[PDB]
Amino acid sequence: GNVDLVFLFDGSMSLQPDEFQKILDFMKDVMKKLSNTSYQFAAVQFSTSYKTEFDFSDYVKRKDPDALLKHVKHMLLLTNTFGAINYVATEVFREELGARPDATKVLIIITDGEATDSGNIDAAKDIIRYIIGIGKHFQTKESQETLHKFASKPASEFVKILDTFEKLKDLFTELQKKIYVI
Amino acid sequence: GNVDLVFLFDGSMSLQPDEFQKILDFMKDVMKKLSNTSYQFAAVQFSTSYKTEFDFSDYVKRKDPDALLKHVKHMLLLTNTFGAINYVATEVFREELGARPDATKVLIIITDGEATDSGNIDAAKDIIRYIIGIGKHFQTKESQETLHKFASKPASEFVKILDTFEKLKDLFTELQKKIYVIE
Ligand SMILES: [Cl-]
Ligand SMILES: [Cl-]
Ligand SMILES: [Mn+2]
Ligand SMILES: [Mn+2]
Repeated sequence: GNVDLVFLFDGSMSLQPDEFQKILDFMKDVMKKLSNTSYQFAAVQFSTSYKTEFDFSDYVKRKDPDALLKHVKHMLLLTNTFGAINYVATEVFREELGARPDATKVLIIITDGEATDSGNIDAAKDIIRYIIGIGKHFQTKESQETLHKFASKPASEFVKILDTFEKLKDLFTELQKKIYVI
Repeated sequence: GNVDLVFLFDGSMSLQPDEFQKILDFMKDVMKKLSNTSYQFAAVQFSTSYKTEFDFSDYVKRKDPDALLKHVKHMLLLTNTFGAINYVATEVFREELGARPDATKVLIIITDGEATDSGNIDAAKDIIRYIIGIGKHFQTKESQETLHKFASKPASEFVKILDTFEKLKDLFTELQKKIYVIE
């Protein structure tokens, strides 16, 4: 059926220009591969606060990813992941913003550090959540574990730990192996 | 005889990751085709500032283009072309870094926008300079003309204007047609 997918991407101070761009490129990669399908997208940048870079309606209006993400400006602040996920659940997955009531909601969270806030993401639990943790800040098993609470279960399936930003291309190569005409 | 060639590549903010990658791929194709010859290479990324990604010595120690360029990080800043060329002439073409004294010096400058700086490139005049301007920013003849000052003469020979980054593939195809075993 229809799938409404939101890319919630980290725009923290830790990110170097090329790493940030690499996060954005993975997003573009997935979009252009899934162009003209039942998939519809929205992208939200999060750091201390949040910004819907383009919503579902924007996407359908002009499906071009490079264009849709042209005005993105790296926030360079903190990593308030709990608030960010809640913002997506209540402020992005909305009909007035182009979300289809029927669609399966999917969230792809991309981050390079532990959340700088706390609370709960109860309001977003019906959304299928994937989280990609990248870089040195996720060197230890402990840091990696902290991400499980944001993603769907099992974590072995929904949580992806990447050692480098370059590995995003690797991740894209693998996700494509899972594309099928059904 | 021996040829010391430096690729001076644009790492400005305008470039999309795949566009930057195409510039890198062109460089790798040229290097691979010219492996085990009298050519030795060095690569320098320029934007607001410069970074010798690998020097002649690095190339001699390890010829693998992929390995040599694997640590390149897109700068995503300005386009100080005058400063970059001067940097190549005075900080890259040096025996200290593997350059061969009486080798023919060649520079292949690749860019997608007009220079954000000014001055002169007198320090680099004895280097055979080629320049490839790519994309939307070189739509007008006026913009293409601003690149003449950086390249050797005639411009008809040293200045290449490409409308797309995909066109770098055709350029590689063209240059290969000029490859000969010189007697
Ligand atoms: Cl951070
Ligand atoms: Cl630029
Ligand atoms: Mn961070
Ligand atoms: Mn540029």
